[PDB]
Amino acid sequence: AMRRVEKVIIVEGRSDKQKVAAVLNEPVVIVCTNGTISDARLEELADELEGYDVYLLADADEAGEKLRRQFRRMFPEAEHLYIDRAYREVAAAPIWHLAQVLLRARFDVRIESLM
Ligand SMILES: [Mg+2]
Repeated sequence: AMRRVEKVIIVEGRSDKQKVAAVLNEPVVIVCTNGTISDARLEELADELEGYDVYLLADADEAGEKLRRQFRRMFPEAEHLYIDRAYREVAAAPIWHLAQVLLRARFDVRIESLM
Protein backbone atom coordinates (compact mmCIF):
# COMPACT_ATOMS: atom_id res chain seq x y z
CA ALA A 1 0.00 0.00 0.00
CA MET A 2 2.07 2.96 1.26
CA ARG A 3 5.56 3.76 0.03
CA ARG A 4 8.25 5.11 2.30
CA VAL A 5 8.72 8.84 2.73
CA GLU A 6 12.08 9.90 1.36
CA LYS A 7 11.72 13.54 0.37
CA VAL A 8 12.47 16.41 2.73
CA ILE A 9 11.97 20.12 2.21
CA ILE A 10 13.74 22.52 4.55
CA VAL A 11 12.33 26.02 5.06
CA GLU A 12 13.07 28.98 7.35
CA GLY A 13 9.71 29.79 8.90
CA ARG A 14 6.54 28.21 10.19
CA SER A 15 4.39 30.05 7.63
CA ASP A 16 6.69 28.82 4.82
CA LYS A 17 6.15 25.27 6.12
CA GLN A 18 2.36 25.54 6.32
CA LYS A 19 2.26 26.96 2.80
CA VAL A 20 4.49 24.31 1.28
CA ALA A 21 2.51 21.59 3.07
CA ALA A 22 -0.71 23.00 1.57
CA VAL A 23 0.44 22.47 -2.01
CA LEU A 24 1.86 18.95 -1.74
CA ASN A 25 0.03 15.84 -2.87
CA GLU A 26 2.54 13.36 -1.47
CA PRO A 27 3.92 12.94 2.06
CA VAL A 28 7.06 15.03 2.53
CA VAL A 29 8.91 15.81 5.73
CA ILE A 30 9.07 19.58 6.13
CA VAL A 31 11.72 20.87 8.48
CA CYS A 32 11.54 24.45 9.70
CA THR A 33 14.79 26.11 10.96
CA ASN A 34 12.86 28.83 12.84
CA GLY A 35 15.27 31.45 11.52
CA THR A 36 18.95 30.72 12.07
CA ILE A 37 20.26 27.22 12.79
CA SER A 38 23.58 26.26 14.48
CA ASP A 39 26.27 24.33 12.58
CA ALA A 40 26.03 21.50 15.14
CA ARG A 41 22.29 21.04 14.64
CA LEU A 42 22.79 21.23 10.88
CA GLU A 43 25.53 18.57 10.87
CA GLU A 44 23.18 16.50 13.06
CA LEU A 45 20.29 17.09 10.65
CA ALA A 46 22.49 16.23 7.62
CA ASP A 47 23.59 12.98 9.34
CA GLU A 48 19.99 12.00 10.10
CA LEU A 49 18.85 12.76 6.55
CA GLU A 50 21.50 10.57 4.95
CA GLY A 51 19.77 8.74 2.12
CA TYR A 52 16.89 11.19 1.90
CA ASP A 53 16.19 13.37 -1.10
CA VAL A 54 16.65 16.77 0.51
CA TYR A 55 15.70 20.29 -0.72
CA LEU A 56 16.11 23.79 0.69
CA LEU A 57 13.54 26.46 -0.18
CA ALA A 58 14.55 29.90 1.15
CA ASP A 59 13.43 33.50 0.61
CA ALA A 60 15.06 35.83 -1.95
CA ASP A 61 16.53 38.04 0.78
CA GLU A 62 19.69 38.31 2.91
CA ALA A 63 18.44 35.96 5.63
CA GLY A 64 17.41 33.36 3.03
CA GLU A 65 20.80 33.67 1.38
CA LYS A 66 22.61 33.29 4.74
CA LEU A 67 20.81 29.99 5.22
CA ARG A 68 21.73 28.87 1.69
CA ARG A 69 25.38 29.71 2.38
CA GLN A 70 25.31 27.59 5.53
CA PHE A 71 23.75 24.67 3.67
CA ARG A 72 26.28 24.82 0.82
CA ARG A 73 28.98 24.47 3.51
CA MET A 74 27.41 22.10 6.04
CA PHE A 75 24.84 20.21 3.96
CA PRO A 76 25.95 20.11 0.30
CA GLU A 77 23.58 17.18 -0.35
CA ALA A 78 20.63 19.55 -0.11
CA GLU A 79 19.29 20.78 -3.44
CA HIS A 80 18.35 24.45 -3.64
CA LEU A 81 14.92 25.51 -4.87
CA TYR A 82 14.12 29.11 -5.75
CA ILE A 83 11.04 31.29 -6.05
CA ASP A 84 10.85 34.24 -8.45
CA ARG A 85 12.60 37.28 -7.01
CA ALA A 86 9.52 39.30 -7.98
CA TYR A 87 7.69 37.64 -5.04
CA ARG A 88 10.72 37.94 -2.74
CA GLU A 89 9.54 35.65 0.05
CA VAL A 90 8.04 32.17 0.10
CA ALA A 91 5.26 33.66 2.26
CA ALA A 92 4.44 36.25 -0.46
CA ALA A 93 4.58 33.83 -3.42
CA PRO A 94 1.23 32.79 -4.89
CA ILE A 95 0.24 29.21 -4.17
CA TRP A 96 0.38 28.36 -7.90
CA HIS A 97 3.95 29.63 -8.18
CA LEU A 98 5.09 27.57 -5.21
CA ALA A 99 3.32 24.57 -6.72
CA GLN A 100 5.17 25.04 -10.05
CA VAL A 101 8.58 25.37 -8.35
CA LEU A 102 7.91 22.09 -6.54
CA LEU A 103 6.45 20.45 -9.63
CA ARG A 104 9.62 21.38 -11.57
CA ALA A 105 11.61 19.62 -8.84
CA ARG A 106 9.48 16.48 -9.40
CA PHE A 107 7.18 16.83 -6.40
CA ASP A 108 3.59 15.62 -6.60
CA VAL A 109 1.44 18.73 -6.22
CA ARG A 110 -2.30 19.20 -5.76
CA ILE A 111 -4.02 20.14 -9.05
CA GLU A 112 -6.11 22.55 -6.97
CA SER A 113 -2.95 24.51 -6.08
CA LEU A 114 -2.49 25.49 -9.75
CA MET A 115 -6.00 27.04 -9.92
MG1 LIG B 1 12.63 36.55 4.56
